[PDB]
Amino acid sequence: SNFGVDFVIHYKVPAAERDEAEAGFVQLIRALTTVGLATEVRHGENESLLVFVKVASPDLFAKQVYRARLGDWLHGVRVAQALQDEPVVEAERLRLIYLMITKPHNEGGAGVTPTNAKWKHVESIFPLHSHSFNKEWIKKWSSKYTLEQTDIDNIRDKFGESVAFYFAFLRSYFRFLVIPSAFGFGAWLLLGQFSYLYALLCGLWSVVFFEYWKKQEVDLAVQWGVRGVSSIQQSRPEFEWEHEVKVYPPMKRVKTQLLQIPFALACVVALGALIVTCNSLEVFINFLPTIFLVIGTPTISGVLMGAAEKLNAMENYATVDAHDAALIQKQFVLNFMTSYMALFFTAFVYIPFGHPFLNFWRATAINPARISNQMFYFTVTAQIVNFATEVVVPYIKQQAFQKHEEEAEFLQRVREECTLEEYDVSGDYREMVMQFGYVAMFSVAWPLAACCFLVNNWVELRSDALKIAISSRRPIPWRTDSIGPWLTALSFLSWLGSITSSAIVYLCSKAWGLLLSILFAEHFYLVVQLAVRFVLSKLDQETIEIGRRMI
Amino acid sequence: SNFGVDFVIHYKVPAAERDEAEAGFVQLIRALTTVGLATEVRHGENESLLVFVKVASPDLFAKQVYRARLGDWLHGVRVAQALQDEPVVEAERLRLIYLMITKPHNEGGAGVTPTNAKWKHVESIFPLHSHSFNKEWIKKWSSKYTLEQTDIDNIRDKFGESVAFYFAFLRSYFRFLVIPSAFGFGAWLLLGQFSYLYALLCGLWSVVFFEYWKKQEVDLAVQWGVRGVSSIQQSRPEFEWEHEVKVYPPMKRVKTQLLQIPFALACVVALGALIVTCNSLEVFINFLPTIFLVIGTPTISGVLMGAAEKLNAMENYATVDAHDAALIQKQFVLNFMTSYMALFFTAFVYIPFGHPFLNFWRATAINPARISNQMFYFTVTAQIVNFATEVVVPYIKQQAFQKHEEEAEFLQRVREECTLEEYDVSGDYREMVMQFGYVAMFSVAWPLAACCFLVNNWVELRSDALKIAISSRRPIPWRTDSIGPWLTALSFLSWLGSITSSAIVYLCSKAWGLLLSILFAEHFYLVVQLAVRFVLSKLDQETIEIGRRMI
Ligand SMILES: [Ca+2]
Ligand SMILES: [Ca+2]
Ligand SMILES: [Ca+2]
Ligand SMILES: [Ca+2]
Repeated sequence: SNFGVDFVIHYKVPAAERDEAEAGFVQLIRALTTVGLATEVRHGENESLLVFVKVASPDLFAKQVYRARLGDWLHGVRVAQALQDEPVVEAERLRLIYLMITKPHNEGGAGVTPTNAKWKHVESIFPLHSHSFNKEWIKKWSSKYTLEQTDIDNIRDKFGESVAFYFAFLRSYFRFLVIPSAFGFGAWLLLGQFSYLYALLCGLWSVVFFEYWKKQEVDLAVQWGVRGVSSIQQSRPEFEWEHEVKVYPPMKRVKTQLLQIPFALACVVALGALIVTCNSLEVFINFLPTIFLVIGTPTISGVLMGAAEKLNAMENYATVDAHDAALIQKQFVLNFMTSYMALFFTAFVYIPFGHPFLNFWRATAINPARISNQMFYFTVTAQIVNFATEVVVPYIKQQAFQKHEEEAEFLQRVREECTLEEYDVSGDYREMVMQFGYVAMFSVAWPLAACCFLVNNWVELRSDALKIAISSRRPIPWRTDSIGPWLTALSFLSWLGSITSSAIVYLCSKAWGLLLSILFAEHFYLVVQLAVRFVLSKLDQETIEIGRRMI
Repeated sequence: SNFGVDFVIHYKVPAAERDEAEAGFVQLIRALTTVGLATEVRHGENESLLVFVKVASPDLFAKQVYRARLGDWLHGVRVAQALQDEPVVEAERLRLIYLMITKPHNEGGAGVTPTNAKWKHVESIFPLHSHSFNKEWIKKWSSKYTLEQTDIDNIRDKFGESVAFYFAFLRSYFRFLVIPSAFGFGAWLLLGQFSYLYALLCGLWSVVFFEYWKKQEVDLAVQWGVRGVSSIQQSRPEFEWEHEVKVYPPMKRVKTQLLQIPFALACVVALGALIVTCNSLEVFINFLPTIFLVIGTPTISGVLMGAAEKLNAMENYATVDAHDAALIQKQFVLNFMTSYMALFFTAFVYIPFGHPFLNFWRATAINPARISNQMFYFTVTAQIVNFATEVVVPYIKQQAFQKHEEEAEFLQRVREECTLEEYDVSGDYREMVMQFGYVAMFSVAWPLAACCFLVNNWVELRSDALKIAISSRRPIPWRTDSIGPWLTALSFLSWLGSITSSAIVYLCSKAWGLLLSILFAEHFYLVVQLAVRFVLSKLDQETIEIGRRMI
């Protein structure tokens, strides 16, 4: 197993800055020595000096643990000799050590942030995996049909909170996806296609699932003693300041943030042109559109994400949560557009009325079922893509790239692990949110399709684990209360689905009827939401003589 | 001034139960003597024995005050020697004395509840007014154009919390009513009648007023140290029990509460028949309808309120707040029906299409302006009624009914005051809520009418005070956090107004256009509410050598 190493620092050494590299190495060693953490130095591949750091003095660690617990007590998160009663878990120990490493000098730490400070040579600080535990976990989850709370608790203990919430949310989603599968099978087998009742049941299911997930999330947050952690604020190391606490004028912030609308219009035009020309080519040729979209989506998605990340970096945010919220909002907008605008133009444009490009295409040289059949590919193809780029090809690429002195195996393992990319949990949230959006606003067109989604989830709950198991390094533990801003996205998708399902039902099978159907669907959704929200709250002497003398 | 009397008990003595009356008198005297409160007995009119009770031992009162403060501290409401730092106010002293008088034996008091227990002879426990302070207050409020926070604070100190919230809410309503007056004057002078823009501004004003009132209510509640008082529960003395804490099966509760729908249908039919026959008589005769409605409204309102109160009494509620909420809900439903159904049938029935009663009326022997002109009377007449039954005629009736031994004036004052009816604050809330509903959902028909409402408020803020000043006895002080369930009624009225204003505008000046207008108005209202809610939230060694040896 591991040699007890608790953290590893890369500290690549450029050739042109040898004196600067030595000075930084000396400064880092001194800073790590003052805080009382034992360190060791070994060899490293590609002009790197891997250094291993672990805690040495138990008294200092216990004092830090007590101080952190008292600080949690002050802020209301939590309501020596107490360590035995409440044992230290690996996640909180790693979090405290990392915070001690990152915290600046003013707060008792030694700030070694790799970007803002003069420490321009360090690039990564990551822990080490437990191969035996990883193998045991993979074997255990591969022989169980359902997952109990013990497995989620073990994941929380060994990895933190964000991973635990992600897995709990995915498990709850898979558990409640069975009902839409049953209703879709029933509707497709008996009712047929474009059933209003199926749309109403889909809306009700979305509402009840969202409310129950909120309740279960609150329950889980209060169970683990983490509820209320989002109340406090964490200072972003990269947050610039211009005057004395650090202050930044809102004028620059709003001026930077108003730049988004140009980019939004530009991406709208860029995606719409491609969508309309693909549709024109398809209606002229009546395999090319599916292949073209499959090839084109990742190339444009990568550049869009890079541009969004750069734009968010240009903006200045005080706390980390605000920056993450902005990034998630931009990511959700871009992904929703690029994953739903094609279906929107195929449904609400092609069907109601069907030339300015058709004539040009002809000079170069209205089947209602188009919504259904295409959707088939638009699920299945996508599914296989989600099982092609995500899992097999990263491992193949890693293997191709891969293809004293008494512990060479450990050094080789560490060197291989260092080059691995850091895991981000936001992508899986995005994928699950888009799955829920598909189910909410488009399952009416193909009631059976929802069933297939269920199967995919039963793989994802394991497959993502494999992604953490091998194809990624151990993420830094963190504390969180909620999944994040994804609740707003889920609510918006549910409302949009309630609007869109009725319109799809009416159009696939004049104007005043459509308006009445939309109004009825929206009001029914609102009433059901109100009723479910109301119901779920209840689940949990002289005086005597004078009185006589009155007569 | 007063002789220091802190509470008065009536204790009427029926002739047929003289022995029982004497036994009850003795028991009450003993119970009041055990708790340590000094008592005195004097004469009383109409076979009554008025008894005056006041606190005697300062140590017991201070201990009770400290115990109550500690109990508040335990429940989170509040965050000897401390009494000097925080002086006792008259309201809290009266509340503590009344609680000591009412609390049963198990909790250290002497329960003298006049209804449930064997104490079947007592009927009232009321304090005494301060005539000099009342005159000074009336004179002060009659010479000021606007009211500062000091007057509201003084009212809170001298009367409690419910009166303070009522006056603050009425003042805020009067302050924000000026903007709709200005917009209505502008629309009537220039735009004309049935303006869509005026309806949109009315909706926006309603939304912003509701949100700002919620924020100001939270601020006021946290300012006076009362916020969170609604969290605790108060046991209702009349709550029956069937098994052992007291428990009551929900089966009886739901069986009793399902009886309401019969009554709702019965009152719907009863009011609708009268409304339709009055409308038929009016359209046949084209002064009788206005006079008939004015005479008929109080007679049917009284019996409806009596029936609702009896029905609520039949139901069993655990806590007092739930019973009050049910009573307010029934009162609001009945009053809204009886005050809006006439206008609803005049607007949404008479105009769109105009016999089954007309032919019968003929055998017995569509002007769009009807909405406007009638509304004139439907305001002004109502206003004069609100200034006829409320103020002048109660005083006239009281004067007509009205028309040792060294303090006969005090005894006469007490005897006159005892017969006065206890003040209820819910009626003024109901009236203000109905005024706001009129402004929200019908000001578009007559933009100028809102202006008149403003004037009425400038009288009510004083007139209601006069009602407390003379025509009523001092209410028992109480502690409350919010105005009550009236917030839900206000929100519902605002939403209904947003729906109704657009429909009125479209109808007074085909179907698909009406549906589109309704949809646009509702969505604009929702978007404005979301934006305002979002905005208002932001208002607030070896290691060195190895490194060198690497080269
Ligand atoms: Ca997948
Ligand atoms: Ca994934
Ligand atoms: Ca009045
Ligand atoms: Ca009044």
